[PDB]
Amino acid sequence: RFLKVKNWETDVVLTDTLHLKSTLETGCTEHICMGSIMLPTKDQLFPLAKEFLDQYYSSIKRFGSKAHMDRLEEVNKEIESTSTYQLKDTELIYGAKHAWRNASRCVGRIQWSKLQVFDARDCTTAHGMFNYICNHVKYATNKGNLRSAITIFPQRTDGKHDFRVWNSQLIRYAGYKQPDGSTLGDPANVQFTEICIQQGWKAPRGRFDVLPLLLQANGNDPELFQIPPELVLEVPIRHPKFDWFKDLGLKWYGLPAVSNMLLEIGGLEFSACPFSGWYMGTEIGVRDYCDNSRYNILEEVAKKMDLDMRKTSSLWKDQALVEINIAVLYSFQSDKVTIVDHHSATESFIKHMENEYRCRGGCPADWVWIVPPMSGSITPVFHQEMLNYRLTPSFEYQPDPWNTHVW
Amino acid sequence: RFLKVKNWETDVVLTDTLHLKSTLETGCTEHICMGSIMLPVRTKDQLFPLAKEFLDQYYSSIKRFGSKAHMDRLEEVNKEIESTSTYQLKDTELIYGAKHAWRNASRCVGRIQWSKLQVFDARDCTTAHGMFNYICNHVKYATNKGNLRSAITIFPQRTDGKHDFRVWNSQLIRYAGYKQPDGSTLGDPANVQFTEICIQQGWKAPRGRFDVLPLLLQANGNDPELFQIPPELVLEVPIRHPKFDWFKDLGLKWYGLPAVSNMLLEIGGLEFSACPFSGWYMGTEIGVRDYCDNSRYNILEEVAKKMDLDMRKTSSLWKDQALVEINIAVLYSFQSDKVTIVDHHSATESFIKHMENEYRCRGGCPADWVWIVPPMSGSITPVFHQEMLNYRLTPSFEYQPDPWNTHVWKG
Ligand code: HEM
Ligand code: HEM
Ligand SMILES: Cc1cc(N)nc(CCc2cncc(CCc3cc(C)cc(N)n3)c2)c1
Ligand SMILES: Cc1cc(N)nc(CCc2cncc(CCc3cc(C)cc(N)n3)c2)c1
Ligand SMILES: Cc1cc(N)nc(CCc2cncc(CCc3cc(C)cc(N)n3)c2)c1
Ligand SMILES: Cc1cc(N)nc(CCc2cncc(CCc3cc(C)cc(N)n3)c2)c1
Ligand SMILES: [Cl-]
Ligand SMILES: [Cl-]
Ligand SMILES: [Zn+2]
Ligand SMILES: [Zn+2]
Ligand SMILES: [Zn+2]
Repeated sequence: RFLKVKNWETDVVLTDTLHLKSTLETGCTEHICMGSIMLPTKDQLFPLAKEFLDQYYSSIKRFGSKAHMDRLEEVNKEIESTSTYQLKDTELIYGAKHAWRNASRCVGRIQWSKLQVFDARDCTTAHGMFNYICNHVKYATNKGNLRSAITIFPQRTDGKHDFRVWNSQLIRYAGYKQPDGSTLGDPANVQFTEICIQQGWKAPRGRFDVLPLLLQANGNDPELFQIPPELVLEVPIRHPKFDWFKDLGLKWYGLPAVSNMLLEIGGLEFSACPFSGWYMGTEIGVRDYCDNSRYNILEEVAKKMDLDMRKTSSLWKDQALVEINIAVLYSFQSDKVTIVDHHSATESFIKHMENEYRCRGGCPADWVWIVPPMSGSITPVFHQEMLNYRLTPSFEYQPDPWNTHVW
Repeated sequence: RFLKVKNWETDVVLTDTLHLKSTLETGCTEHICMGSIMLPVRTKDQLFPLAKEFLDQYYSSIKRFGSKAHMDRLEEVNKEIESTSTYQLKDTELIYGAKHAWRNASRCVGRIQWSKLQVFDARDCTTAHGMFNYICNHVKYATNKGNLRSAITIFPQRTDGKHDFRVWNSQLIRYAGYKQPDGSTLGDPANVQFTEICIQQGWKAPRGRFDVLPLLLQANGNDPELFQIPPELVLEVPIRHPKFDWFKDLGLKWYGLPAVSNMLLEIGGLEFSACPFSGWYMGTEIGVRDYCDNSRYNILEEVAKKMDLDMRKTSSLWKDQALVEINIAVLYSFQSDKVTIVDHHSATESFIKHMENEYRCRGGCPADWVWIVPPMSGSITPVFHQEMLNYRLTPSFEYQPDPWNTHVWKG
């Protein structure tokens, strides 16, 4: 089963064979495409473990070897006895790197093999989780020279003793509903902020308040911890040409760190596995600042620019959007904090995709997420056909724990 | 059976039931999504079910389902197919069918307009000369001195597949492209292959940057024939910028009338291989796609040079800055010349209102996010955070391969 993908700018055609190794289901059918939908026992466990160990032993050119058979033997016995198994450190590192390699929504995967993996499987308490996370934040931040990292807490057992980070990202800003009816801070985080306050957090009640961590160890009720302020690197936003831009009082944090996803390796499930990289500029300047449901700053910026806001066809929104994104990139670069613009990032992804087709037989990719949220067609991913399918090991979305947890 | 779609900016949730009427396949499976793949004679047996499905839909839309007239029409079509292997649509059914192919076109952001379509019935056409006259009349009507009106012209349907009507042009109005011995291209690189065919057939090429191509028209399966659209029927707009006086000296212009001529219209199992249709432009089609695609006019560098932007590093966003100014110029120029055009903000806002109305009155609105989201400033338009469901309803417009690959040359 050879599927062709074409690039419409270059006419280059690539052949995908990797999709034949896909296992999980997409949500699409022959009758309906759901490509734009955001959320589309012992017996079960051994085939999953075997599938993974086969791929691992193949990667180190030891497939069918004594060491391969012996390990498969070992894992089988462990599952039959304990209803589960433990990954070797080599297997854990390989699995985490491949989960990133397989993440079809990630434009940054050229970097996949350079991931620092912190093994936190010996963690037993919420205070232990906090220490691990602080060390991750410090290592990853590296005074502005950011380094990709993942920290992996103990795997799910019976499902009643899950480790979870309640926060969606390790560093994010609070949001507060006002008597005015408006929102102060980040509207994305109003609900989580309320939970934090209810659990005892003393909120500063400002526009950019770094949220505390709510950490759940061993299925216990989550506990609150504040990340040491001096470990949270932030960048004030200014513009190279517009002196007034600084007076908007905008800032953002340097470290993008996802903490709400589930890492599946060899059928084992790691429900707390925070990971971090560095930002693409549009993530801050387009998504976080300009989404209507977020800080929604387009109107204020346009006003300061003296643009004709009376008609849409003046393209005042597009003009202000460009300037905000110029300011984001300028500010991070001036403060020596790693950032990538959308042109550079997409160029790198195409090179990565070409590498993956030649060395691996394909690269699953979700065009809806890969194409940047501004200036899509002038980047080299827009005219690139992509095939989206699910490979394991993988990162999977999991719902907010406050919808499931029983106190 | 219900599917839900969510808008991630507004939290508005809609419910689709219309997908139940979908027939044809998407290209996707349970194991693979092909959502970003651009390209993912019937027998008596298969035709009557297709005819019946269409006629049932038509008579339902006029509130005459199950009426004597409905039953009589089914009988009449049944007997026509069994006797002649095909059938003819009534004028009313043709109009309904063409409007619905547009309503159903999942890649079209302009569908709020679907019920306002002028249908020109050209099923009595027999020759390429006849096709040319119908096409000129379509261009003149649709252009309407700048007050653009949507229109479609429908030529005779397929019979045995050996007698097809085809417009060989991909669009009625488009510019020539010429590859030079040094490997550079003059004009529009999208049209080099078609231009060579025109020259080979006898066109005398001006060899400039914006030469309107001749029509190459195939009637009744015969070899195609060349015709020049009268220049006075081809409305064009020189591109200038409201603040930058040097913009005009880039020498840019574009034509006012976007008119697709290469698609197949399917109505009730019948196939109309020549059915040119036209509307009016969304600004980004010209300013982003036609001007800025690397494989097209590719003007970004030249514009950025004249703006004196910092072009040493991509992080200055020089390309983004130049792109906005080009698109401002396109909208300004069309508006100044009183030629209908819509900006991407207005167009997407109207589409979302159309979509919500369709969910309420029809139970759905199939839409292809990849094409619906504009090629610049996507996330600041209301379509970006809208979940969509893509599925195929008939009547429909389908892509067909370029006829120069398939045509049997008679001589
Ligand atoms: C090294 C720099 C990195 C860059 C520039 C980057 C870039 C991005 C971007 C731009 C997105 C989508 C955000 C949006 O569309 O608004 C994304 C998503 C994602 N990335 Fe990366 N990435 C990086 C590192 C990582 C790392 C280290 C991992 C895991 C080890 C990872 C895994 C993921 C996953 C799982 C998603 C989807 C997240 C979700 O579903 O919410 N990426 N990436
Ligand atoms: C009236 C104003 C109209 C506007 C503003 C408009 C807008 C557009 C746009 C922007 C595209 C996609 C182009 C791109 O992604 O670069 C498109 C595609 C399309 N539209 Fe419309 N449209 C209009 C009228 C029409 C009419 C009259 C019809 C047919 C009766 C039609 C049927 C289609 C079809 C079939 C496609 C897909 C074409 C393909 O696959 O090549 N549209 N429309
Ligand atoms: C409903 C829903 C589903 C889903 N799968 N993801 C989300 C969150 C999407 C999301 C929002 N902001 C931020 C991110 C993280 C993206 C990200 C992650 C990393 C590691 C690096 C980098 N530069 N960027 C992801 C929401
Ligand atoms: C839980 C939740 C609720 C809510 N109302 N919104 C969100 C954020 C939704 C969201 C908005 N913009 C951007 C993203 C990132 C993912 C993303 C999505 C799409 C469609 C394109 C693209 N390039 N990237 C996510 C999350
Ligand atoms: C390989 C391929 C497949 C496919 N389905 N379409 C194409 C052509 C895409 C395409 C390119 N330029 C222009 C259009 C026309 C879109 C269009 C059509 C109409 C009627 C009005 C309007 N404003 N815009 C379509 C190519
Ligand atoms: C026959 C043919 C060959 C070729 N190399 N390119 C083309 C045009 C491909 C093309 C390029 N940009 C734009 C389009 C329009 C359709 C389109 C495609 C996508 C991916 C997004 C979007 N918003 N709209 C089509 C056609
Ligand atoms: Cl966004
Ligand atoms: Cl484009
Ligand atoms: Zn799909
Ligand atoms: Zn967004
Ligand atoms: Zn393009």
